Amino acid sequence: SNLLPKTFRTKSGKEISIALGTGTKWKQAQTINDVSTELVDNILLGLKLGFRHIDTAEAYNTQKEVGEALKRTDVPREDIWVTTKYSPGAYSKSPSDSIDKALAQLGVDYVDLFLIHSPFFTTEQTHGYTLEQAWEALVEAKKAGKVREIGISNAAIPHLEKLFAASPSPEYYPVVNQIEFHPFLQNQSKNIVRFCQEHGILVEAFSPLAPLARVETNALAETLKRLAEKYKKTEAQVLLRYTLQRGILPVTTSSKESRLKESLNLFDFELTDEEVNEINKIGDANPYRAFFHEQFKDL
Repeated sequence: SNLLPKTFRTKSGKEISIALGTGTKWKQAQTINDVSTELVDNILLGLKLGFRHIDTAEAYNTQKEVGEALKRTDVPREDIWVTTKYSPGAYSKSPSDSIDKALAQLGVDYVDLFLIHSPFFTTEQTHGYTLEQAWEALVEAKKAGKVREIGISNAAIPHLEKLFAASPSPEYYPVVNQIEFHPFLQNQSKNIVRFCQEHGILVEAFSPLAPLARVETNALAETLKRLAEKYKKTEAQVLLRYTLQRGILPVTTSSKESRLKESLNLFDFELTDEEVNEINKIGDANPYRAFFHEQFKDL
């Protein structure tokens, strides 16, 4: 579409949009639900405001909260895109056990998108699964209609290569790669964005507001302030819009009603080519990574 170089639709046929991520919820005991009211209310509110895409993960400890919101919302299941992720390091005995647990905690009979959370694991961590073998398990889940689309997070080119090779046919190729993306890290690994877009893999951005979360500021802060003031938006809105213009679907983790509304209201303005390039330039000139440093050092 004109939204994204690779797009998707909910079961009701509605094109996917910006994701409300749950964030991570630290908990002391891993075995129990420990359901956060604050989080359930935030997801319910996001849905009320017009979010139609929720992003969670086994590792975030927030699937049960998403499940509660899906039960209580008036928004039909089929109008909502639910993304979750297999944590390999692993609380589940297998990818298939992770998927069943996801269905259970989410209170759903299918998830829209199921991602391997990271390629950086051993078969000890997964209880006997290489990346390729875990992919084969995702392929099975898709065949059974437990999962609509399958993909990965934090994959570099050679990881994606392994997935293609593990796929019985092109129908089962990875179709999403959710990566750390923002101006200070426009390529989490070598040429990853252009590669994905060339190979029909939607890039999603996690932590797209990293520049704002950072304690340190550089010329980017002033650039974002100016653009926010120009367009009558916030710096966060400018970054989310920048991300969409790069052809990347952002996952944002907002918690206040005002911030939720702002995260949705991105389609009444655009950054000029000059401004996008301004952000690109200052960003590349000030590299900064927040995740998986040792894993990406050579990638």
